Amino acid sequence: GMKRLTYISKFSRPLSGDEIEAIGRISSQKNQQANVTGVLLCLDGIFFQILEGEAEKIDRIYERILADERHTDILCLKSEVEVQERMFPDWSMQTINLDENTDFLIRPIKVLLQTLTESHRILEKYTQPSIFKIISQGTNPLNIRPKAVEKIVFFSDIVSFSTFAEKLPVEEVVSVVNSYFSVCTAIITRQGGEVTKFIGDCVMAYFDGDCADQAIQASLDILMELEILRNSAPEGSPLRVLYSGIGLAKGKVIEGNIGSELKRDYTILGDAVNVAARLEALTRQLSQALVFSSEVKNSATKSWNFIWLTDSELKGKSESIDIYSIDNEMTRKSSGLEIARNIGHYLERV
Amino acid sequence: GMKRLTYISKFSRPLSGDEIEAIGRISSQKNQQANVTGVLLCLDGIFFQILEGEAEKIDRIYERILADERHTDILCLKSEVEVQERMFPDWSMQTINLDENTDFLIRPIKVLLQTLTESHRILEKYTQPSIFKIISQGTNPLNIRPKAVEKIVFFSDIVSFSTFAEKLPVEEVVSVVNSYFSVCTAIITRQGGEVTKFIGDCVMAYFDGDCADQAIQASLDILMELEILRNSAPEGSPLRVLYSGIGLAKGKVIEGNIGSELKRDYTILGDAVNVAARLEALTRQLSQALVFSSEVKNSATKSWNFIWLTDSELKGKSESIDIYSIDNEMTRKSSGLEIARNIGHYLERV
Ligand SMILES: [Ca+2]
Ligand SMILES: [Ca+2]
Ligand SMILES: [Ca+2]
Ligand SMILES: [Ca+2]
Repeated sequence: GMKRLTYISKFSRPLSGDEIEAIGRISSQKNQQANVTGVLLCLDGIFFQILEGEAEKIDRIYERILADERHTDILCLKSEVEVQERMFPDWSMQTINLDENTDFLIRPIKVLLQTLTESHRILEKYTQPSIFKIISQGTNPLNIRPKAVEKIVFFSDIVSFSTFAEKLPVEEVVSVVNSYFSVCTAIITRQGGEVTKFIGDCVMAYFDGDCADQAIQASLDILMELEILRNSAPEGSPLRVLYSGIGLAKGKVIEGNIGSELKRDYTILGDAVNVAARLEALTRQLSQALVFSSEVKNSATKSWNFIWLTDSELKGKSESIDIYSIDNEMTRKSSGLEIARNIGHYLERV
Repeated sequence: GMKRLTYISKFSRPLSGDEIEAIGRISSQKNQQANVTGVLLCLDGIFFQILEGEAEKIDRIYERILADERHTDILCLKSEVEVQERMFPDWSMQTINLDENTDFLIRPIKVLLQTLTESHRILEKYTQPSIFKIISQGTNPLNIRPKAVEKIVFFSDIVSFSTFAEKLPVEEVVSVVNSYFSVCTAIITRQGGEVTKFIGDCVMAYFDGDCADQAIQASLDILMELEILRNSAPEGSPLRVLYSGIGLAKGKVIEGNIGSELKRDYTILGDAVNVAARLEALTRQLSQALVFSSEVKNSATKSWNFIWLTDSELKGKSESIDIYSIDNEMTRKSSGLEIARNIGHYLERV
């Protein structure tokens, strides 16, 4: 089957018109040998490209394009499969430098192209990268049919977050929560999970149902990085009292086109509110930064140093489930209200 | 100051080239009298327009444009204020029909324009309309500086939602939650609130801190509409046992550029998880579909038929706060586990 990809990217360093022209001419030479066609346009440090050809050949080229150091922030806008005919059959690669174009009608089109692209980049920061993953795979996220899938669900939150808001100027609270969300998001993504939303100071994330080992490793890595962050912050920095609790459970999530037609999403976990609230109660109650359910513990395959802590209920059922953690130096902590009082005393004096 | 707006819209019915041409020529005549300039382009049932001129005159015209029946789904991509010079000084309105354009270089630009617009429309369904409101006001949402603002916070959820997932095929669960999210979102928006996110089956929304009357009215209207929905559904429909609980509180939210640089948002309510969980516990415990805190009750100005129900704690503080509802026929209900067992019995038999 024929495939056609459309993407936009950004110059990761200044490029001259001659340098853009050579990319186009060399792209033409290579695509001709691959029986691939398309068009490359540049405008004010933005690349736009459409590539079409045999799916296997398209992916090889796009893999190479992704790796090219000369541009960054590569976003696939559209991925067509089973394409019946080419849009650009005589263009192995046609290059159109819009900066140099001065045609009468193209001038307002350039302004609109630029504006649509900048707008699109704004929106990209405010949507989940999993919708773009669906898009890069050749499927409209609005067309996903409903599916029940078991996931590992990750909930973390900030210990005594209300103390920050009460004791610090608002710009500094934002700075702390951003440092927290950044640490969590980078590690979860590194470990193959995906952040689905922030609920206040709570980070909610999914791992595949068979990836409990990765969810546990992500949790430990987050705790390790927050300890390093606390230790290494400037004197008097609020980050010195940034602590997290983390809870893991398994949940039956539903994938689909979900929402209000006004607002949509790709996933729903029923009673996420209550699982998060119950996990937060356990991390506070147990003086344990990481807690997870029996289902998570027994889905893991690696030889984690598991420790049984208590029974709780997470789902609002009457089923009493075993709560576990990892026993290592990091999780071997003493208290509770002492943590709360410590944070407030410290933040009062900075 | 000069203002420049850029927007895209959709034909709400087929329009010929002659009809598009007349719009352009009449727009030119009117804009010349207003000392307004810009460009109008059409492509495959999409309008693009840039308008520039004196801010007061621009808004008058754009108000009229918004009301024009001949297009729909009008989205302002960019709003510039204090503009130093015009982009289109000699174009009172220049009209560019791209469907009819066959120029060699414009052909791939049209495909890219179309693809960027369709992509942008996808992303629009998966972002909050409050980011577009920020954009239409002339401010980059990534540039908002941190602010603490008191809001009325709305949390609703679906009674016994886990029973739906357990008893119905997944496509039918999605259908029910979508019907629920649609009812909530339309009424909250009608009442001047905004939905900020779905947390599982929980709808989270904000009203301005002085709009408690609107939040209460929205809650009552939702309950009224769900009763009508239950009564009027087809025989054996799952919607017959769709019930909601609703909780209102006041919260100190923080507006700003918040998130992970990967993922961003414009607002954070610390401990939203716990306020939602505690409000849900109260609607279950009180057999009352609507509960709200003393702060909400005393922020209201209208003469609601308030009834005191109980004390609870919502914030995780030690402060015991009065919980109120509205005493009318709709909220005068009997039970608890009876509601849970009813839903399951009904859904088992359809
Ligand atoms: Ca918290
Ligand atoms: Ca047990
Ligand atoms: Ca619920
Ligand atoms: Ca009391």
